[PDB]
Amino acid sequence: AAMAMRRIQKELREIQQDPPCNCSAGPVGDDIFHWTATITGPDDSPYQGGLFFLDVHFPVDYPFKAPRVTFMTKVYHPNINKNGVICLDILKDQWSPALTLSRVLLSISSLLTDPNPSDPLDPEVANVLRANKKQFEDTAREWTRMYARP
Ligand SMILES: [Co+2]
Repeated sequence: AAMAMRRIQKELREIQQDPPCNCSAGPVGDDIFHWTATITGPDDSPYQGGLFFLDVHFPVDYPFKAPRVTFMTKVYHPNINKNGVICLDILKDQWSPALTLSRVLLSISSLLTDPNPSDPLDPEVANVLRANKKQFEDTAREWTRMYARP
């Protein structure tokens, strides 16, 4: 428990003292291994202006394994599925203890600006993006409006 708790407490101080811009995060209740976070949709993207809620579960041996991070907000993107599961290399085999939740939230914001349909988690969303990028962006914008209001 111990090294993990001290690391998560340190990250929580850093969210209070020097958070990533346009993000917030903290424990749900009295369990520091369980957080809710938010990111604002990146400017100049179909997600701009949206407020996206994320569920964060830190493992017992954090930071030696990645937190599990999923969306609670519905979002239209080839690398996020209908259950909010995110396909992001650093949340899986490319996890490093030098990464923090703050860095993960920045990486997820970057992922929203770079929808890649070549290796998707949601192949149907990727099919729209590959076939008609404008159509994908329009739908992503509509979903931001419908489902990601603050
Ligand atoms: Co949760």
